[PDB]
Amino acid sequence: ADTIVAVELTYPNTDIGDPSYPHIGIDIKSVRSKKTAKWNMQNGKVGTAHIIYNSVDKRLSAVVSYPNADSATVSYDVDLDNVLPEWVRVGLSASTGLYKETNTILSWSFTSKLKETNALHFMFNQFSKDQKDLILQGDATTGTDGNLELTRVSSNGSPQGSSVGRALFYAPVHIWESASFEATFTFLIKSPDSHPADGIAFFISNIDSSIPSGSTGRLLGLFPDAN
Amino acid sequence: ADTIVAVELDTYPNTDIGDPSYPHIGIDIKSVRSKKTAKWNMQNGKVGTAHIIYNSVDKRLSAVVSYPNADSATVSYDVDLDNVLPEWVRVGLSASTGLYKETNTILSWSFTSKLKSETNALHFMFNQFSKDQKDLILQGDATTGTDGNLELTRVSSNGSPQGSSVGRALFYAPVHIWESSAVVASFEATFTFLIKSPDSHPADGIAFFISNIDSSIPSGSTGRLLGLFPDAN
Ligand SMILES: Cn1cc(CO[C@H]2O[C@H](CO)[C@@H](O)[C@H](O)[C@@H]2O)nn1
Ligand SMILES: [Ca+2]
Ligand SMILES: [Ca+2]
Ligand SMILES: [Mn+2]
Ligand SMILES: [Mn+2]
Repeated sequence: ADTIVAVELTYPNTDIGDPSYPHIGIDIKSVRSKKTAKWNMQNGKVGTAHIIYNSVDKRLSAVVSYPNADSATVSYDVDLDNVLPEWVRVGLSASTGLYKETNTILSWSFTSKLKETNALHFMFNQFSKDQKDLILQGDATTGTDGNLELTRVSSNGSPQGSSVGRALFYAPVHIWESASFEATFTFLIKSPDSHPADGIAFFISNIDSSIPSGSTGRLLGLFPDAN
Repeated sequence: ADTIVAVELDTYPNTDIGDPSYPHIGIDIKSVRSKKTAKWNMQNGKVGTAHIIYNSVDKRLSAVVSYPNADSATVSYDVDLDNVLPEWVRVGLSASTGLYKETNTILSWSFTSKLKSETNALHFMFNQFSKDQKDLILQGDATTGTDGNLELTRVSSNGSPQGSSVGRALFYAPVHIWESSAVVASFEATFTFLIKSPDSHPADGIAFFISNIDSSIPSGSTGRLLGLFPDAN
């Protein structure tokens, strides 16, 4: 199977370890986050996510926030060095199940540095209908109002259940030789209920990664099961 | 045929096809016959630096080649990439040898593109090349890793260059160079190179190029063709 490392953001699946509230988390080869923190989600408002990892501290951190609101942050010690392969791909993933929400990405940026220093950086502030430097998987689409819609949305912007989609940057990224990065994304999660599902995530995986069979809902397009 | 826009650093004068009587720098728009050239005082065995810039405002392509202490050689040309190239392209480096040869070693390479349609950007920096550089598409005789360098054309087990060779390296991801409702980018490329020919006669040159995403070495583009063009039209 695939090797995944992710920062996840919406629906509590307590039977699989989640806490009773919306949670922010760090996933290392399992959907059962190694660490989490309370995320006071705001339906229909634009959020920001910041992820950073430095090879010095060997620590992955994430912060999510809304204008004039307190942010949530989670940190976790881990040597990517021993978890992921040398080359990887970076992407955004999201899903819905019985419940849903829009999983709109308004922007996405990324920087990798491997110190003769080698680097990669990309900035997406608008998304085009034919974004060739993105690899869309599943239900993801680009174009609508220049946004990236990870899961299925209707003509009127109404979301749909049982949907899963990812978007991976076309070029592979070198993250280790024996190595820092930063990621940022702006999102819009919106639901007509008051129990959105299932969340969004930034992830790093093997270059050939793809959505696992059946990974909608709680599995967030990332994991084949819940172990 | 592929669509190419390139900046060449030509060590071999091919008089019968427009090369001036000396090593030179040139800008190539869909043909190996440069729209504009400038004399280049190539210094054999010395590390050079090439800088290529393009801005949407001027819509002017420029290039400067240099070495330490010596004076630079520069060339410019006005062109609308929105008119010449497809909207998504791939960027790369290409080189070749023919009856005469030279090493075409790349020590470093970086690229930056900006598209204010506010901006979408792409930047890459290669200060060393690994033996299995997955973010690069190698074509032809091109290899990476040896000395942490990129060798565009074939080099023998003892630091010697082979003739009739050709190779290219392309960045894996496609690059958006024009939107239509946004004439940018807006790009800049830099590479560092080492061309040495144990012969008093080096050939054929190195080039930075932009092409259709599926571009590939045209069969027979050795020598004067620099790995870019299929003929000399
Ligand atoms: C005990 N229990 C069972 C369910 C069924 O939930 C569906 O809807 C959820 C939110 O869409 C998904 O997390 C889940 O994977 C599944 O698809 N909810 N609570
Ligand atoms: Ca959950
Ligand atoms: Ca020539
Ligand atoms: Mn969770
Ligand atoms: Mn020439």
